Formats: sequence, C-alpha cells, structure tokens
Amino acid sequence: METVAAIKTLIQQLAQSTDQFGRAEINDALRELQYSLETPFDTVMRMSLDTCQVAVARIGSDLGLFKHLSQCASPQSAEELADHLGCGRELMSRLLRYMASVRMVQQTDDIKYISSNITQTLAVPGLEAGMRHAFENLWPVLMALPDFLAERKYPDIVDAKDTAFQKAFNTDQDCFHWLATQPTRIANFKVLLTDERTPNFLSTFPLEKELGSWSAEPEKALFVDIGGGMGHACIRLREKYPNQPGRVILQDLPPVLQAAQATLPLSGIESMPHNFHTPQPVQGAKFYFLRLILRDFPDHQALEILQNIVPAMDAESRIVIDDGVPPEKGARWAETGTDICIMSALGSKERTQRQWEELAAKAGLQLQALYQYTWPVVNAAMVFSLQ
Amino acid sequence: METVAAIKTLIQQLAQSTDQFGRAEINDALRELQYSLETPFDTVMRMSLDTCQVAVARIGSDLGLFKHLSQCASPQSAEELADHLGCGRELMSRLLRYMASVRMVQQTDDIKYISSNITQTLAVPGLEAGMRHAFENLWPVLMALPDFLAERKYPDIVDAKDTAFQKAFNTDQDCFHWLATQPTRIANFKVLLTDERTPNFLSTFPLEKELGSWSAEPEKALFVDIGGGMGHACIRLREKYPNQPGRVILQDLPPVLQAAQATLPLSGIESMPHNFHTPQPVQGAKFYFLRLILRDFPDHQALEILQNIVPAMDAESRIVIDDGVPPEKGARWAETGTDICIMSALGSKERTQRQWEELAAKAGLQLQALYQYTWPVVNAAMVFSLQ
Ligand SMILES: C[S@@+](CC[C@H](N)C(=O)[O-])C[C@H]1O[C@@H](n2cnc3c(N)ncnc32)[C@H](O)[C@@H]1O
Ligand SMILES: C[S@@+](CC[C@H](N)C(=O)[O-])C[C@H]1O[C@@H](n2cnc3c(N)ncnc32)[C@H](O)[C@@H]1O
Ligand SMILES: C[C@@H]1CCC[C@H]2C=C[C@@H](C)[C@]3(C(=O)NC=C(c4ccccc4)C3=O)[C@@H]12
Ligand SMILES: C[C@@H]1CCC[C@H]2C=C[C@@H](C)[C@]3(C(=O)NC=C(c4ccccc4)C3=O)[C@@H]12
Repeated sequence: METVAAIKTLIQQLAQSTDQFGRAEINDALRELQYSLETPFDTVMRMSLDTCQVAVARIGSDLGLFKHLSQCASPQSAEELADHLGCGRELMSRLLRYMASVRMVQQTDDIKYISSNITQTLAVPGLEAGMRHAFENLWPVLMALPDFLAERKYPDIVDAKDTAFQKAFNTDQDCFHWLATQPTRIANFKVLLTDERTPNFLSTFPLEKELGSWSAEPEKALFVDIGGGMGHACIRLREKYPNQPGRVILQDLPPVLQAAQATLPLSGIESMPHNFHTPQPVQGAKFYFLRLILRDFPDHQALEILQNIVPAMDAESRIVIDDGVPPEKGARWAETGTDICIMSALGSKERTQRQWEELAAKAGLQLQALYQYTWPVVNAAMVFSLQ
Repeated sequence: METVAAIKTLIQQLAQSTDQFGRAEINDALRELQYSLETPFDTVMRMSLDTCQVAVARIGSDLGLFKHLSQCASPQSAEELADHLGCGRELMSRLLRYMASVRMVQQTDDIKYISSNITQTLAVPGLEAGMRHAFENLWPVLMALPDFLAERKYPDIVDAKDTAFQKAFNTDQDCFHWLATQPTRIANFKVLLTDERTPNFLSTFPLEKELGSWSAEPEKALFVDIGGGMGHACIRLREKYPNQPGRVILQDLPPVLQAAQATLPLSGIESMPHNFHTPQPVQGAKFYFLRLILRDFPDHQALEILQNIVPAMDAESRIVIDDGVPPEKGARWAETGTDICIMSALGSKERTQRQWEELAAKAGLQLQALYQYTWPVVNAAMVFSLQ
C-alpha cells in the first residue's frame, strides 16, 4: 500500500532526526503499537513463532552463514549458499525464507539473499556469542521455570542454589560453579566478555566533580575495576582522562586477566587477581567500580560483596555501582525481561533505585549521586559513600 | 517524548480507518521498521528476551491470572493479585512488571494492573490452549532442532518419524501417535479445536458458481468436512446457505466427534467417524473439504490422503484444500515461522500454489480455481477436480 510506505518514510525520517536514545524510544513505541493492533490470533501466533528466531539464528551461526554472507559483495542464491556451507538445498531455502521474513537476511527481487543490519550483527563474534548464550543457557532455564514454580507453589526466589537453573540442568551447583565444569559453554562465555557495550558511564559521569580535591599522592588508586572482565572500563577511563593521576587497577579472576592481556594497553592499567568475595586489598582508592556485577547476585550475596569493600574505604573513597536502575513504574521489556532471566538462572533481580539504596544502607553506604547514561532503559553510575 | 505519543496517536488513527487486512499490513511494517532501527545490541537483546513471553504466559495461565484479571472491573495491585491467586508477593510483582512491559497486562499510574487486549486474549480457552501448546510442544522441538541438524549434517527433512521431534521427546513415534499417549497434552489439544479462525473461506467462496447445475437428489453429499474438528466449516456453511440442499457431513475421529456434539446444531450436520488415512466412504460428494489438514503431513503422506479420496469422486466432485498458500517471494513471518515449526515437529512444510498443484497432480487432480480469503498472509480455498 501507499499508506504503509508513507508510514515507513515518516518513521525513518524521525529516527534519523534524533539520537540513539530517541530511536530506542521510537522502537519501544512501534512495539507497543504492534501489540495493541494485533488480533487475538495474531497475539498467540506471534508468541509462538518469535521463538524460532533464536533457534534459526543458532542454526545459521552453526553454519557460518551470517559471517559468510556479511563478506559477500553480490546477492547470493539459496543453492550457492547451501553448497558453500554444507547444508541441504531444501533446508537452506526454507531457513533463508524464514530469515528474510524477520529481516535476519534480506531477500532480493530475484530470490537471492544479501546481508541486512541483523546479518552483520550476528557476524560480530561478541554479539553472536550473546545469541548463542541465549539459546544454550537462557532457554533451558526459561523452559523449566513454569513447572519449577508450580512444584514449589510459587515462592519468592532468593537463593542462587534453589531456582529454575538447578531443575533445567539437573544439578545442585549454582550457575557460576556449574559453568566452570562445561568447556564449550566457557568458550562462548569468553567471547561474550569481548563485547563492549556503548555508550558507557563516562559519557555523563562528572569525574572531575566527583574527584573533588582527592589527592593521588603518594600512589593511591584512582579506579579499581572489581570484576572488570577485559578491562573495558579501565581502558575507556585512561582514554578519556589520560592526565588524571592515580592507579587504574583491573581486578578479576586469573583466567580472565590472562585473556585480557591480548587487548590491554602496554602500560597504565594494572592487573590484580582478586576474588571479590574476599576483602578488598586496595586501600583508600577514590573509586571502587562494580559494573553489572551486583545484578547477578541475590541481596544476601550482593551485600557480602559490598561489605568486603567497605573496610578499605577512606572518607573520600566511593563505591560506584554501574548497573540497571529500572523505574518503579513503566519499566521497559529490556529491564524486566532481564529480571525474569536472572531470577530463573541466578536467583537475583533487577533493582530500582530504592532497592539499591536499601541494599547499600545495610553495608553502611549512602547514595551521593546517580548519573544515568542510557535512555529509556536506565543504566546509571551510582556513587555511594560511607556513613 | 511528545514525539512517540504523536506517532502512536497517528498510527492508531490510520489503523482504525482500514480493515483487518490493512491493520495486518501496518503491523508487518511496524515490525520491519523495528528490526531495521534497532542497534546491534538491541537485536541480540530482543532475541534473548522475547522468549520470556511464552514462559511468562504459561505461568500466568497456570495461576489463572489472565482469566481472573479479565473479570475485574477495577485495577488490582500486585499484593492483592498475589493473595487471591496463591503466588508470592514479590514473584507476582516481578511477573506483572514484565507482563506490563509487553502489554500482557496494563499498568496504571498508581502501580496497579488491569486487563489489556492481550489479557483478554489469553483468557479465551482456545487461545490460551494455543499458547500452552507452543510452550509444551513447539519449543521443546525448536530447542532440539539446531543440534539435531548439526548431528545429521543438515539434511532435508521429509519424514515425520525422522525430525527434531524424536530427539526432543526421546521417542521413535511420530508426533501424532506420541500425542495420543499423553493425556495432559490431548486435553489441551482438545481445547485448541474450540477456537475458530476468522475470517473463513465462505467470505470469498462463490458456492453457487462452483455448484453450477449440481443436483443434490437422490441423497448426495454437498459437503464432506474431512478432519473437520468441531465442524466450524459445516456450521458456517449451514448458516450462510441454509436453503442449499445436500448432506453436510463432519468426518473426524470418534473422540473429537464426541466433543463436537456439544456445539453442533441438532440437525443439518451428520457426524461420521472416518480416518482420512483410509478410503473415503462418501461417494460422489460435491465438495471434499480439507482445511489445515495436508499442511501437517510430508508430501508422501499428504498424497495418500488425496489418493484415498480420488476413488470416490464423480466428474462433478471437487476436492477443496483450504490451507496456507505462501508466495514464492516476500513470504511473511507468520507463514514461514509455521513452516519451520511443522518441519521440526511433523516433517511437513508450507506449500506454495505451485507445490500444491505438483502434489495434487500426483493424485490425478487439476487446479480449477483459487479463492483467497486472508491477506497478506494467504489462506485460500483451492478447488481441484479429476483429470
Ligand atoms: C558481567 S561480567 C564482566 C562485566 C564487567 N564489569 C564490564 O562491565 O565490562 C562479570 C565479571 O565478574 C567476574 N567474576 C565472577 N566471579 C568473580 C569473583 N568471584 N571475583 C572476581 N571476579 C569475578 C567474571 O570473571 C566476569 O568478568
Ligand atoms: C487442524 S485440526 C482441525 C482442522 C479443521 N479442519 C478446521 O479447520 O477447523 C486437524 C483435525 O484432523 C483430525 N485428525 C487427525 N488425524 C486424523 C485422522 N487420521 N482421521 C480423521 N481425522 C483426523 C483431528 O481430530 C483434528 O480435528
Ligand atoms: C550477560 C547477558 C548478555 C546478553 C543477554 C542478557 C540477557 C539478560 C541476562 C539474562 C544477562 C545478564 O544481564 N546478566 C547475566 C546473565 C546470565 C544468564 C544466565 C546464565 C549466566 C548469565 C545474562 O544472560 C545478559
Ligand atoms: C495450531 C497452533 C495454534 C498455536 C500455535 C500456532 C503456531 C505454530 C503452528 C505450527 C501451529 C499451527 O499453525 N500448525 C501446527 C502446530 C503443531 C505443532 C506441533 C504439534 C502439533 C501441532 C501448531 O502449533 C499453530
């Protein structure tokens, strides 16, 4: 129709006329519109069929299809793709028709196939690893959650060793320990750590204001990245503030510090092995930084992580929690969906600002400031002090 | 933003100004815009989390939440919903926050919850049974499809007894035979038959023109509804053409014929047990009607169903296949997602018009006419004859 093409042109121009935050708001609006305009039968069909996207992406990842197509300068027919990748000719045709219909690939007028934005996305190793994670680790736990809750008469999950994960994988270990005994899952998890989210807290964090008159002399630590993974926060901080004095220290487990050496700068950033369930060794640091750490633990273990940092803090020291802060109402699907997944797999939860302050007050901490850096799904650097 | 409120208002106004087929066109466009405007991270996030909708709908169905909430005139808080339904208060709060973020319920400004269009949909018994089918039957099969295809080096699936269903449910039976041994699944499937798709083929089927000079005397059958389920097509046939003479015969297995006696009209429609894998007993009927039957069977088994009807046809007899007819290009997600699902669970496929004629030709049949009655996802009544 001419009406739908005018809608498309119009929303495209609006999207190009705003920033990434405006586009994310428009995308949420398009989603709400779809749900409001669908027939009752469309609703059931949508819930049933959108499940195929992860399964079909997983297949195409297994075949190298997205990485392959991303490197093609000319449209590819189904037959030449089936033959180059080792897939049955009829199976490939059907996968591609489904993929094109959800824009996983683009289909041409002569029934050939080029890459779309999603094809390029699924070719990026860190992002492909997120999709594979969702298939092999998230799906079994979501599949087990409804019968788990029914057998337990619908409890409030607060224990990482008593959730749907234990039923889904027939184990009594928590997810973290169980993952170490699985080599193929660790390999995908290692690639997941190389994906860097953008934007990051340094786009709005007023470091010079939060610094105040704090002195790095003699050799105090400016930034202690606790569970910092590949050290992306450390790297970005030195990049944005190359003249600010103080040690910048990456803290994680020895296996991931070794992997992080491939991409760390030759100097500037220290690598310090540390299990954050043990007392913090670095004393008097200005910023103790926890990005997407505490979300992965129930309140009682998340508190224990904080209590292990408190004894090392001066009056000028701050604990910076960089994590989701969903609002008390109007929370979006990306910050409530995650809440259901980590409940089912880790026994943890997303936390509103109020729940973050209540958790922190138990460790003797007080919220000094909150600096949001994504919208409309809230990620914020929360700055906590003592007293 | 004011911008997204204006987008919603405008697309709502457009959606009300058109028919259901126009609304479906707009919805597909909104989906395409959403996928094209998401960031790479959004894409992975969407694939990871849209899974939760099926799991959470299953939980709400288990608790009776959607049926209960559809009967409430005033908004309900999480605490009172949790108490009435026997669910943890915190668990219920997190379920409701997730559901509200995907319009499964509606959240109010005072953080209470009321029904949405989707809440009402999930309260309808046949549509709830469709969602429950997707959870317990479909996506175990989808969870098994990638490893199944990888182990088998990506074959063309053509056999109902050698597909992802056998690995998902650790059986050697095909899906239909296995289902008959599962009482809880059969019950849900029985409820699923109560849902009547709308619109139906009688909205565009020119009965009188196709009938022509056909004579019902002595006692020929006008309409034989093969695998007709609850008999919805028979009922709507008698409602729209009450004066048309000829028998109208509902053919199905005794279990569903028995369950269909509740909603069948007292007279007009005969109930005749018949297994469509055996020769057709009604001789010389005008219309042999197969709605959403042959889509569930691979080519060789679909052909046997037709080969069993051909020997009972007159020159005036027609076989009417009412089923999906996807296009050769530009097929929609609702007709390609079904294809992947039935491939994985039943070894069957969706069929273009060309594949339907190829299959019918092998039974001695010839396409006479094709009457679409849905758009843009195509369902049509295809009229076949001998020679
Ligand atoms: C979400 S991942 C990395 C997130 C990282 N802070 C970022 O935003 O870039 C969580 C990190 O915590 C680390 N981790 C898990 N358990 C730990 C422990 N007991 N001690 C220190 N680090 C741990 C993991 O190695 C992983 O790198
Ligand atoms: C798609 S469902 C019902 C479709 C129905 N024609 C409609 O559109 O309303 C398939 C139907 O075929 C019936 N069926 C399955 N196997 C059969 C068989 N071997 N013989 C006769 N009916 C069968 C089931 O009982 C079920 O009612
Ligand atoms: C990190 C990934 C990144 C891609 C997918 C995301 C989905 C939400 C949670 C599901 C995340 C999250 O936010 N935190 C940790 C878990 C997790 C879930 C199960 C097992 C192990 C970890 C997650 O997947 C998150
Ligand atoms: C009818 C249901 C109603 C709710 C879900 C729908 C989406 C997938 C299809 C595939 C449906 C469909 O349209 N056709 C056949 C199956 C099916 C799959 C496995 C076993 C038995 C049936 C389906 O669930 C369809």
